[PDB]
Amino acid sequence: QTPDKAKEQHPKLETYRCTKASGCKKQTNYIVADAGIHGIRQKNGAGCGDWGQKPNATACPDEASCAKNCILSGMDSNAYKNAGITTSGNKLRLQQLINNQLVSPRVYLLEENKKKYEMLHLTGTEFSFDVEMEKLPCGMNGALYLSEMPQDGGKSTSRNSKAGAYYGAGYCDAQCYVTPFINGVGNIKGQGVCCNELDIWEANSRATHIAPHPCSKPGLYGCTGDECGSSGICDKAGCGWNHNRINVTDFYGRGKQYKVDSTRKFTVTSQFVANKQGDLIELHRHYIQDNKVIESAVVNISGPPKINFINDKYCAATGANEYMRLGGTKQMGDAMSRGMVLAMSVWWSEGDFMAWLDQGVAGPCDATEGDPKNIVKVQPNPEVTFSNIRIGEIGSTSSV
Ligand SMILES: *[C@@H]1O[C@H](CO)[C@@H](O)[C@H](O)[C@H]1NC(C)=O
Ligand SMILES: *[C@@H]1O[C@H](CO)[C@@H](O)[C@H](O)[C@H]1NC(C)=O
Repeated sequence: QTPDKAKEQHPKLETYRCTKASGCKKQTNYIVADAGIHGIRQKNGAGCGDWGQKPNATACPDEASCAKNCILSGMDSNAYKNAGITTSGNKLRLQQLINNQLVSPRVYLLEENKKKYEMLHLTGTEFSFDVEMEKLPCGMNGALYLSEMPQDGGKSTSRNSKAGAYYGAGYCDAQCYVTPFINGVGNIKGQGVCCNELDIWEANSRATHIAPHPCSKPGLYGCTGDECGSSGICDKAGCGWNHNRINVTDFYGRGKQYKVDSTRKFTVTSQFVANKQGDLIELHRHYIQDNKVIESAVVNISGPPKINFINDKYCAATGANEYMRLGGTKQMGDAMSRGMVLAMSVWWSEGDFMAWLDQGVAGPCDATEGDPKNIVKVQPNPEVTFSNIRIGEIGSTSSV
């Protein structure tokens, strides 16, 4: 679509770049809401397409018509507030509902000029953030992750692509979903929209999950037919790490009986270790709460190697078969070396209630308390605050 003339007022977010030798340096970034959250409408008020579908055929017979008929609305700071997004200093507060309207925001980190996504090169580096998870009950997902979105939102692929990163265009992830727009142009062919994806943090106050999802195609690729499915170009399931799945059920959860208490703030430090040739070989994680380092626990089931980090051997042993077929940890590492976009979001799920994250082997939630209708009876205004985002050398983004 074509942006109107309203003024975009991106919330500011301060973030940090650190090195062992000179500490962490503060800088200015901006947050942009997904293109779809801005509101894409025809002149008469009708929409241009819903998630899961090709864009409205009357409005979008071809790419050029779609660009002219579908209008994206700029978002001023009140529009950002009303979409559940506010910031303050180094803190990003995302709210699931505003005046009982589901806003479920998803946002990306922009460079200081606001014209390009801030491209993070994570292989061989460290990534830390503080988080506040207390208002996320079962069924909620407060996510911090990376996708290999085009840095300019897809503007360079076509003369009809106008939004760019400035208005939040170009989203993709490893599920290869069909969205009405792809790279800022109408998805006339209905391709699924795929790209490598690194889920650093997928969580609620009851359970947390980590999962790299490699794709065999680099950058944003529109799939067709079987390319979009489970035997296609991207690993839908990923190679997961959730302490509850490896039988360490007192590691993370609500209260002082857990190693990491989700009702209070804590720091998440992730280190992407590379070998001598520069390939990614392992993903490590540790936590800081009350000034103590809390190391991840070693696998506590029979089968996988007795370690506390992700590697190819841990993935093969715990059944991540598409991950291994698509290249495993090296493949994810390549995407992460080309550079990826940081995405933050909050959501729930009517279809499965986030079962994979916090039910059965994955956590302590029963089978219905994660239903959107029951979540509000536990927490009327589910939300998450991410803050103090620090990117740098291994050993430099956090400390005790
Ligand atoms: C498709 O666009 C046409 C033209 O504006 C509009 O009349 C119709 O309401 C739209 N259909 C949907 C489902 O939005
Ligand atoms: C889970 O943990 C207990 C020890 O806490 C261990 O004895 C048990 O066998 C483990 N279960 C599996 C299936 O590994």
